[PDB]
Amino acid sequence: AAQTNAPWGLARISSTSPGTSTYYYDESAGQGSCVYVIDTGIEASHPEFEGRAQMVKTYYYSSRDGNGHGTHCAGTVGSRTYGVAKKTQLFGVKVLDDNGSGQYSTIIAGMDFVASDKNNRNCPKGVVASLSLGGGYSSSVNSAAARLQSSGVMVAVAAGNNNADARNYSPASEPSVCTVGASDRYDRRSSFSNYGSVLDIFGPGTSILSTWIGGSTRSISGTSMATPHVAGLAAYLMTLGKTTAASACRYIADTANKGDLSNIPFGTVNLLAYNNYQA
Repeated sequence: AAQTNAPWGLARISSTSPGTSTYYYDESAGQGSCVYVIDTGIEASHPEFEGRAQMVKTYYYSSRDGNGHGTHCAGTVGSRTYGVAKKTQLFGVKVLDDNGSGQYSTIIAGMDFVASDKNNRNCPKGVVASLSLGGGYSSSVNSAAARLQSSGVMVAVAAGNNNADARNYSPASEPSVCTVGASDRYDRRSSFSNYGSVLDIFGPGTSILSTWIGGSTRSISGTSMATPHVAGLAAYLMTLGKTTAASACRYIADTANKGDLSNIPFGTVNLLAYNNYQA
């Protein structure tokens, strides 16, 4: 299939070159996969989710996304217009309050929740978790992300927006998950994007159009926005039987557009998420 006038990030992950506007993707579209969005929640009532989004857990007084961040990332994973995997199931896990902040303990609990909650769900093509969050290095947060991955979930996490090595940040520094840096529409590393050897892949992260609360849309920049691209791509590639949860990150790295990005510091992978779709 094709989506004309797609957000540049969707077009980018289906092309070998920047600057296009069409998103090319197999029509399966992540159908049968599930993506937990671990964030400020999801406004499941947004028409862009077409009833494929639902809240499954909150760690605050309300399940509703009073911030937008989570609804925005869920949109990039699998919304109709702004989503990589347009038929995937979205599950909201609200670990950040409406100010977007959340204790390390809360974020760890949310990751443990997903590891077991997935056994209650029907995701015959596999499970993905998208974690557009992070803070300073925490062994315990890292361990939680690793547990989620080993439990059978493809974990994608943001490298962080500090323009520094992601090794000093969690869960970005967990080696076993898929740490995602951000690029802009001109195939530059995003100005804010963390880097380092722990990074596994880059995704579109600068000025990313997606859903927003109040049934709205806006553009936001952040490695938090590159992460759902890769999570969506993983769900997409899993539905296609190209890869599994345990191998998706390395599969995406293997099939990525190589050496296209600029300002990638020595020691950081020069890899941009690419769905390799052929009509």
